[PDB]
Amino acid sequence: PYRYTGKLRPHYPLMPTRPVPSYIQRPDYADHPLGMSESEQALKGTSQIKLLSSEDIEGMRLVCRLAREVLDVAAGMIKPGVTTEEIDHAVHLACIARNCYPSPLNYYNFPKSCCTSVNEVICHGIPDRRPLQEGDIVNVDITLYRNGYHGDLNETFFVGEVDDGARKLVQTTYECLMQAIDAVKPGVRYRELGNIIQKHAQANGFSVVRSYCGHGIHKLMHTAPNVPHYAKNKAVGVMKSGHVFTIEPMICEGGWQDETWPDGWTAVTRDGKRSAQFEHTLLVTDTGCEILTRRLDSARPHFMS
Ligand SMILES: CO[C@@H]1C(=O)CC[C@@](C)(O)[C@@]1(O)[C@@]1(C)O[C@@H]1CC=C(C)C
Ligand SMILES: [Co+2]
Ligand SMILES: [Co+2]
Ligand SMILES: [Co+2]
Ligand SMILES: [K+]
Repeated sequence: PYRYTGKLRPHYPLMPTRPVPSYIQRPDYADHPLGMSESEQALKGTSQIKLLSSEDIEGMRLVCRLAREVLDVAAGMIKPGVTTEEIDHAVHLACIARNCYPSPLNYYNFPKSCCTSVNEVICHGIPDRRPLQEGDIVNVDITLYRNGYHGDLNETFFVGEVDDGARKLVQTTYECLMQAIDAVKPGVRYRELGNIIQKHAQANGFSVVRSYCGHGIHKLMHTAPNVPHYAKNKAVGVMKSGHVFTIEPMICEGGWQDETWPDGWTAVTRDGKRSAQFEHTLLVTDTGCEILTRRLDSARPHFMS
């Protein structure tokens, strides 16, 4: 019998799977019975990092801007009483309204159109019938697919008033991300970002999840490079102009250890304490990076409003 690590439980049944009208272009895994991607299988095992063409950069700018618009739709719905399923429904419609496919939907049979990660959920939480509670923290992770390209971002949000521990965890996590982004430029080793993130997390009494990493993204949802967020990692590769990847630190109040729910997706702290995450998709430029998933109409993430 599965022993839950914290207070959270899945709230079933799920509403029937939401359809995407056929005029929306679909990634290859959308119609695979196990949600496997033939294009991913063909590239599996590569450590070759794509140098994006100008056409690819235009494709990544567009899908990442639309992904930010969809996260912003989700951010507007965060309040006590709203279920994660209701947020996912709004996200699904917002994706379709922008002629995008919701990348998570049927990815290895993932059942929903975004990931909603409350409290002790590290990542990949499945939207369900649980209403958000005053005091919760919730990550919404949006991945969209447009014209052959995926874009990926996430923010952690407060549900009503939260305690000082929630404030410190979310603020430190956001700082970890911005300190890592600020280091991105040609010639920096991908393994260096984890030293920066862990140094800031540890300084604030938090741990860094080891089982999940930032990743290459463009024609595949994940590919080279692998970008760990913890110190002294063995990530292979050196940043060059035209590289596109995510940085998405998952930081925990307690220990770093994770386990998975019987659903096969929900990653939780083994100790049941809270975890927060922020994510941007980055394009390395000749001298810095472009934050493809940046908020355009505000300097700050939603939790600071
Ligand atoms: C590199 O992996 C990724 C990782 O470590 C960070 C967290 C995820 C969710 O992005 C990841 O786990 C993905 C890409 O494998 C997961 C499949 C994606 C969805 C939306 C279900
Ligand atoms: Co993501
Ligand atoms: Co990601
Ligand atoms: Co995969
Ligand atoms: K969380």
